[PDB]
Amino acid sequence: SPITEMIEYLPECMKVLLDFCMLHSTEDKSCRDYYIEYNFKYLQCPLEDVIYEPLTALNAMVQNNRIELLNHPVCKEYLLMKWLAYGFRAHMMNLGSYCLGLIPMTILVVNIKPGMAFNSTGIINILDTTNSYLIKTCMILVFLSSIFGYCKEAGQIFQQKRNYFMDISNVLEWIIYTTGIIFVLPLFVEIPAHLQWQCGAIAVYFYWMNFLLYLQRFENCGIFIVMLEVILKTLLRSTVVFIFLLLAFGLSFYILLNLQDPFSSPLLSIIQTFSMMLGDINYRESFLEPYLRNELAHPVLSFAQLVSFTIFVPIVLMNLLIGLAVGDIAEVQKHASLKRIAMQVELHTSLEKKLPLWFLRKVDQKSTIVYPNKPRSMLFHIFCFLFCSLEMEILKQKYRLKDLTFLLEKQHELIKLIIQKMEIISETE
Amino acid sequence: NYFMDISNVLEWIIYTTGIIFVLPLFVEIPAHLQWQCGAIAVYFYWMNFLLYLQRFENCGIFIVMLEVILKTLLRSTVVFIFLLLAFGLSFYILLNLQDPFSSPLLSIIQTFSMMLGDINYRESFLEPYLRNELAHPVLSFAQLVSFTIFVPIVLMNLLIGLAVGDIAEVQKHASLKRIAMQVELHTSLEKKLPLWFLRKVDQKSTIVYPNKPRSMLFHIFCFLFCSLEMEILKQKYRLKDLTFLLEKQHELIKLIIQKMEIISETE
Ligand SMILES: CCCCCCCC/C=C\CCCCCCCC(=O)O[C@H](COC(=O)CCCCCCCCCCCCCCC)COP(=O)([O-])OCC[N+](C)(C)C
Ligand SMILES: CCCCCCCC/C=C\CCCCCCCC(=O)O[C@H](COC(=O)CCCCCCCCCCCCCCC)COP(=O)([O-])OCC[N+](C)(C)C
Repeated sequence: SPITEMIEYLPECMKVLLDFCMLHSTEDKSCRDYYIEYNFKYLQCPLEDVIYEPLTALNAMVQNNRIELLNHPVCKEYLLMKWLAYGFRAHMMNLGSYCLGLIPMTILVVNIKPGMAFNSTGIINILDTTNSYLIKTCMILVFLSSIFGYCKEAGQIFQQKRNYFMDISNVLEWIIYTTGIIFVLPLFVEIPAHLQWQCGAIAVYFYWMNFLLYLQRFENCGIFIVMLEVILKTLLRSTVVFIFLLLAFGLSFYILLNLQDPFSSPLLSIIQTFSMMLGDINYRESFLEPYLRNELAHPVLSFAQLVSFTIFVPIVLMNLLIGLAVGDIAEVQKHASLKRIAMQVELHTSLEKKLPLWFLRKVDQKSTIVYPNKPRSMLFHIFCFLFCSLEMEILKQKYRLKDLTFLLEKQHELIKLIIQKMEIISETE
Repeated sequence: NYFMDISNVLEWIIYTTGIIFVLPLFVEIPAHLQWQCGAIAVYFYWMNFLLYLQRFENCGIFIVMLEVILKTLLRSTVVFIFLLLAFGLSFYILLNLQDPFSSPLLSIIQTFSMMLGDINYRESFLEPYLRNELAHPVLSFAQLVSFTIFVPIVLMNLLIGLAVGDIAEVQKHASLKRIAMQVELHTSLEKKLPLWFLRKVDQKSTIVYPNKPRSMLFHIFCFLFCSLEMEILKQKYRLKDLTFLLEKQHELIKLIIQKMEIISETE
């Protein structure tokens, strides 16, 4: 299609073409009745036996890195119309389906004291029925949300066909739903309180850790999560150097400092050196005051181990992590403004494939009218409250020089023809 | 139009709170409310004086960098809230018998204090474990190692990288920003002056003596005070002139062949 070819090859002509789809009313910004009109006849499907994915021109602009065309106001109003059509509704539905399981477990935690067992009748201590209705409704909501998650994931097992294995969000959801089921089960089957609160800890922790993955779809929140992913994978890659260096210092401090309680076991010494990584060395408690009481076996080697540990782990390794973090964040923020709109257009073109086609005909609109002086009204007010080039130059240079040398070659051939056909009298010999 | 401005809000807080701090010369007020207002009044006076420091040249760029990093932290605060709420509710569950985690809100504030690296490993994790006072000890040490990996190492270095990027972005254009703020200050202050004063104080030419230092007031003021794109563009202009002249020359040579006389070279 010619629009995709203009996006791929000559984007400035596509900008000129998009400039025609901006109809100004009277060129007076002070007028309350002033408006502008956006037409979307070039952004639509090329048909309007092969099939096309939705948002053809937008995917072509994203895949060709034409970020100056994504920031064009026709494209911005096209994404805004596409959002207010169905995307906000589907996104709030998807978020509420998880938040319906998120909220009552947090209420159930912050009301009931940990350690105690509780049925649907109340808190077993002797028992009370003060807020038993709220506890019962919260356990019913968490149980129904968990079995709905089981049904959805059991559908996605047969839908994915052994392709969901290399995904951490599915693993987190299995942990959340199983652990919340075991936390809720004392309304049916009696379970001791130790296992119940052991599961309540893990369930609340992984609920609020998994909600960050639902935060990826926003524009003002996704880039922090992307940077978090990059730095966490880099730490994952450095963990073996972490393990061997920390194991060196842990076994060494297990040997030299044996009589002290923080280094009694080798595993406790490993965890103590991991706590000492950040700089909480405890110099006076572990090294100085045992030395002044003659309680250090091998004191000279102990202070040498202290100065070697303080040089290696909290200074060198931590600044290595800081430098890796600065490099990775600079790498991500080099391409952030394209990444935001790319995630938005990927969200819209992934959600639009599953919608029914009559709904897609009914909600679609080919042109919009914006009044700049009149603010949008209630729901839109609440939404506004909650919301708050040298390579191509040398390439053109090279094209013009190639045209120049072609014309000069033709001219040289014509001059040789002149010498071949010229008449020479009184200049011979 | 003054609604979307934080300096006006700070000034409302300062003047109301200072009025309530001063009022016991007129109307008797208990000392609790009086010193409660004195705290807030002194704090916001000295926080607001930084905004008055923006108009200097040697001081404004630090305030601009402070604005940029503080707005970036404002943008990251929701990830802060959810991550810290995860760890706060978790340590409220597993560490219940200890005084720093008695309430859920106290556990939230304790994890916020543990953000920087003041973990208190020996007081909260080790010595209760050696006295058999930890319910769920294995899960507690797993929560400890997970917290120490996530919050003080990963999130703080994320803040450091964002800070380095923002400060590099600001100091890329600092020398223009200083003189731009100065000329904006002068062109904003000059609009409100009376025009006869602007005629009287203006001067069309100055004389500077480099060898003689300026005198007293000026001495106290001196004591208190202490390109490849255009090249290729010109390249492109010269090449366009070159190809225009060569086009004219080619047309002249075709005219030569059109008007040339050929004898004894035909056929
Ligand atoms: C002595 C000891 C020394 C040891 C040193 C060890 C040092 C090693 C340190 C760290 C390595 C371990 C990191 C594990 C996860 C990293 C990969 C990952 O999730 O990235 C990506 C998302 O991730 C993100 O970008 C968001 C981040 C939020 C996820 C947090 C949950 C983790 C809780 C665990 C805590 C367990 C503790 C439990 C205890 C009770 C997922 O990968 P992807 O497929 O690219 O993206 C798909 C994303 N969608 C499409 C699915 C949405
Ligand atoms: C568990 C908890 C977890 C929570 C995590 C939370 C993390 C979130 C962290 C931070 C977000 C909160 C930041 C609030 C202000 C940021 C915007 C701002 O002022 O920037 C700009 C100026 O600002 C500057 O550049 C100078 C900076 C000085 C101002 C300090 C006063 C703040 C005192 C509050 C303390 C309250 C405490 C009181 C208690 C007693 C103003 O914006 P502007 O209009 O662009 O510029 C106009 C400037 N002129 C023209 C007017 C001059």
